[PDB]
Amino acid sequence: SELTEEQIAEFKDAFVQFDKEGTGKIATRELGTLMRTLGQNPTEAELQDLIAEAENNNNGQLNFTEFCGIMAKQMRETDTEEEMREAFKIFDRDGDGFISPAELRFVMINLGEKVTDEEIDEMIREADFDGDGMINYEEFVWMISQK
Ligand SMILES: [Ca+2]
Ligand SMILES: [Ca+2]
Ligand SMILES: [Ca+2]
Repeated sequence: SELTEEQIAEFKDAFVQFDKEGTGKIATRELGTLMRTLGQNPTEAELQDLIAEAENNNNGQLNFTEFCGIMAKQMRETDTEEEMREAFKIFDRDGDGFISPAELRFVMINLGEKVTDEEIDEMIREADFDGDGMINYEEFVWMISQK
């Protein structure tokens, strides 16, 4: 995910709003209702996809990480360069200023995106034009913009 401070507290607030059980979780059936409560607006099919999935993958309750996770993929609708730089620091395991195939999978797995060293390697080559096997704030911004 890559939500700012205000954004995080925004959906996080609307998240606790639908948690009377005190389980820090929100019913997947209330997901669509929560979206309406938020500036979001997922397509009918979309809601039916994530809800049905979480219905047999999370019993009947959803987690902050679950909701946020989606909100993240949804927020991607904005290719703002700002949110990219922030994601650059988070992704880049090191402070050198570059990302390597190793660091790529390491992060993708942290977020929740299951990927192999093969598929991710190609993704790097796509954003890597200088051909060096490393990513810079520029090559990163581009590949994540399409994410
Ligand atoms: Ca709950
Ligand atoms: Ca690094
Ligand atoms: Ca490069």
